[PDB]
Amino acid sequence: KLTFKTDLEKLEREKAAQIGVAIVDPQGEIVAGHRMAQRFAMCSTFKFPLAALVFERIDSGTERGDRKLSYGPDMIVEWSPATERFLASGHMTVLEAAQAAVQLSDNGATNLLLREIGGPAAMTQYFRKIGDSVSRLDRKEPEMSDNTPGDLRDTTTPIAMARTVAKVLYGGALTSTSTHTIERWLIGNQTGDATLRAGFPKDWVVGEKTGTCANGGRNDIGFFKAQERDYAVAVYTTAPKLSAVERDELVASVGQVITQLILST
Repeated sequence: KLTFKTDLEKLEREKAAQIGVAIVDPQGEIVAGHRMAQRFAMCSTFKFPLAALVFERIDSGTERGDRKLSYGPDMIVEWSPATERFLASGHMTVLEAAQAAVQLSDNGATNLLLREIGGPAAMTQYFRKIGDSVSRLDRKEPEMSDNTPGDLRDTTTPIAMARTVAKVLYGGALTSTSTHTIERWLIGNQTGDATLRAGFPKDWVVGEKTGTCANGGRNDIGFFKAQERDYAVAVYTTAPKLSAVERDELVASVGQVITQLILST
């Protein structure tokens, strides 16, 4: 954990990167952190809290999972693989869109959900509702992923986001059924094979949501269960000089550093 700190600092120095990490227990108590209260662009990681918001609405009855959301080609933006496939049919359901947002990082599907829930202002309100006074969504995709240096729009901190993850997965933010559904979606995420979970032991149960932003942002948030011990984790990195593959490797390396800490107990 001094090794944790110094191993992360070594990665930072050698990769010309900044690494923000928070690990918390199911009740949000701090296990470890590095630059844990530095703001970083959320990028696509917000799609996980967005899905949680959607499930809260399903749980309350203010939304219905199989409700059909109609759209045209205007909703197709960069990286909308599922939305493009469903375009001719003319709709995606609330649940289809949410699953695509989480597991494919589909931007069109994300924006479709934003259209339905009240836009960035409503996403921010949900963060506040679940005790997160830090995370903020200001824009839709892909512009929210601009990550202009210094911009506080569309940011979170590792500790705020890790606590948000814990509240959603362990802190009773959702019904047991909705919690299980979102957990399984995270485990089945299609975009994270080379990032955090690549650095964790293969018997840990891991689910996560990645992000990639301009100006070198590469992020991964979620949970892991090391045997019987449950943790929430948020990793945000900025590495402008690395290639895309090297950024993946950086996050996997952070996964290893996390593992080394966790295994020591």
